[PDB]
Amino acid sequence: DMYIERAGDITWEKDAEVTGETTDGVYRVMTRRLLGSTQVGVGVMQEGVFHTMWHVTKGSALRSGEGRLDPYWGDVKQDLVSYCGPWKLDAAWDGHSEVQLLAVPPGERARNIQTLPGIFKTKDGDIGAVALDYPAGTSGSPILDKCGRVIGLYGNGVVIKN
Repeated sequence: DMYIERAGDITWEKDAEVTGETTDGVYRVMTRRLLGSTQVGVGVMQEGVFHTMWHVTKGSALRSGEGRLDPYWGDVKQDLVSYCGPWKLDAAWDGHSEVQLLAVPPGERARNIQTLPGIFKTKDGDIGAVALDYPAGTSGSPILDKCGRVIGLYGNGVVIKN
């Protein structure tokens, strides 16, 4: 049994540290156990679509409150998966501005932390990388631009579109 729990709003924080319910927000991705529950990752609900990374769910369905969310699109190479709707997160990183990682670590409250991604060279091209370390289960945490928009997901890199 995998389920999601809302953890807060997607907002850029001005006083941040510097270095089937489908309500918009950031959600913990949880799997129930006989003894307890475990946070397997994080995801973003936006425009009635839930967005998380493939390694977190592997296309498994998600129960949101009473209702159920079914997978719609997925790609293992990209490590992404969307539920009941196609991918809605289209914003991109300018390639030079500081971003905010909205980290939602297991067992801890959500927090924002500003940082400047490094640009990592790849055969596909330049990419942004948030050089921060958070526990297992923080994957899927949203990366925000100054306007509160999701430009990427923690652990996956950030696309540049200047």
